Amino acid sequence: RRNVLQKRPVIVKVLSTTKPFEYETPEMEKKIMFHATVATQTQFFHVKVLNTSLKEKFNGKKIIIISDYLEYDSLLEVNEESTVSEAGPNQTFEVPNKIINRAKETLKIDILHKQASGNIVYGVFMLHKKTVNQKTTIYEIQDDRGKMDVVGTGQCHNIPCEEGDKLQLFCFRLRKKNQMSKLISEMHSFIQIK
Ligand SMILES: [Br-]
Ligand SMILES: [K+]
Ligand SMILES: [K+]
Ligand SMILES: [K+]
Ligand SMILES: [K+]
Ligand SMILES: [K+]
Ligand SMILES: [K+]
Repeated sequence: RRNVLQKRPVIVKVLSTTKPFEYETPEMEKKIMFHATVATQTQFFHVKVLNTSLKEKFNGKKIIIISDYLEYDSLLEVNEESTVSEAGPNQTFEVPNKIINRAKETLKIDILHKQASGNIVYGVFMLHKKTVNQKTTIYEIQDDRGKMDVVGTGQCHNIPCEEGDKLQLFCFRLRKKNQMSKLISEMHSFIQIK
């Protein structure tokens, strides 16, 4: 149910948030969002927060209840139609450290080269080389097992960084270049220099 608001509340610890950033809609309009990573006692979720008025609810000082969110791309979208509120005195919990650690893992690039087209990728990767073009930036990212291209457009075009900088990627689309994988920026994608 791609476009159906999920009523089933999800009750989560906020593990991390990004700064707010500007993103370009398909029609080239500018909107504001931030990314979040949240966890239950048994799983973690990446969360697109398109309603930046919620930033303080995601400050990670409190367990929160999210309802009327969208579910797709294995992630949660919290938008202007969503509700977020602090969990009650009886609804609080701690997240097992195994989940917190799993949430922050990055796949090796040889694994990404064998991954199916259409998957979503979040991860921290070292920059080998950057080429800025008219509307695209090719960020060549590398680990000890491989190298792959990151195609940045819109808010992901022409981000300042140097060889050896760690790029934190949010919500990239894996696509195939003749059996090699590439990571393609989409409307809600983000690059943070780490
Ligand atoms: Br609240
Ligand atoms: K800022
Ligand atoms: K920005
Ligand atoms: K985050
Ligand atoms: K507990
Ligand atoms: K552990
Ligand atoms: K898109």
